[PDB]
Amino acid sequence: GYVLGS
Amino acid sequence: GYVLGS
Amino acid sequence: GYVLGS
Amino acid sequence: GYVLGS
Amino acid sequence: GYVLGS
Amino acid sequence: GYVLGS
Amino acid sequence: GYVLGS
Amino acid sequence: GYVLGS
Amino acid sequence: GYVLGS
Amino acid sequence: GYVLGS
Amino acid sequence: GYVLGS
Amino acid sequence: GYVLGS
Repeated sequence: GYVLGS
Repeated sequence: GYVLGS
Repeated sequence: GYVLGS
Repeated sequence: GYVLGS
Repeated sequence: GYVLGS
Repeated sequence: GYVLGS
Repeated sequence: GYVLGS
Repeated sequence: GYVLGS
Repeated sequence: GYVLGS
Repeated sequence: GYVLGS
Repeated sequence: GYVLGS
Repeated sequence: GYVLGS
């Protein structure tokens, strides 16, 4: 998985 | 906006 | 909060 | 792997 | 806080 | 923004 | 390896 | 896993 | 604090 | 920002 | 090796 | 593992 805050 | 990927 | 399983 | 965020 | 499983 | 990768 | 952040 | 604060 | 498993 | 890698 | 930071 | 403070 991944996450980009903005 | 934020981006979530799984 | 958030959760990505994979 | 899984990802948890709070 | 956060957690990355791998 | 921050970036998380697993 | 896993990653924990607080 | 990895983390970029900004 | 933080922890890197590997 | 800081960078963590495992 | 593992890395702990406080 | 590695850590870059900034």
